[PDB]
Amino acid sequence: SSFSQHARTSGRVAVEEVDEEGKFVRLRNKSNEDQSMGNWQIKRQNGDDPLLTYRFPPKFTLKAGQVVTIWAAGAGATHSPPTDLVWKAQNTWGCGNSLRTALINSTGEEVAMRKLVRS
DNA sequence: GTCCCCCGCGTTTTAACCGCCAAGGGGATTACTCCCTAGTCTCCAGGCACGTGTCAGATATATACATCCAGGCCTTGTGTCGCGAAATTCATA
Repeated sequence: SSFSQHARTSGRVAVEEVDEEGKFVRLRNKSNEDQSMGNWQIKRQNGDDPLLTYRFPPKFTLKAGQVVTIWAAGAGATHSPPTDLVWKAQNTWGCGNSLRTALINSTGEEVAMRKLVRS
């Protein structure tokens, strides 16, 4: 796939899938309990590109075993909570050989991260 | 990676203990008595040895009841394409 994926998780939510073209960001709650992700921050790093910061609404909770996918403006997807959300303020999550998607909670702590590395 | 929670250290508490006091409870000892049972015999019947009958579970089968599985059925997201609504560009009165 030419993009190595590094998965690390210390909480309940893991970064399930990252789009190489930056169309969407997919996270998974692999525990057996619902995770409240109110005002959690998603920071996307594309190599040396400036950070794109996405902020969730003040009250948001992902049910256990459910999938929420954050789509970009250029993707053309339709938001449908609690499973589908679209970030119209950003045309695309970006591209590059070093794509890093870090999930930041409301306390500014990194609990999940997945990095796409291409030789 | 997360986090929290003993660890080490400094400050307050406070009783551990060595010492001194006394009582006395009873443990140990001794003299006294008393009686319980091993020992002896006598006698006898109760549990072992043996044998035998016969049914509880081994053996076997057939059956009603709990489980995996899917097909049918209803509600919902997809696709479509002719035409309204907007602009456009120019012929011409």
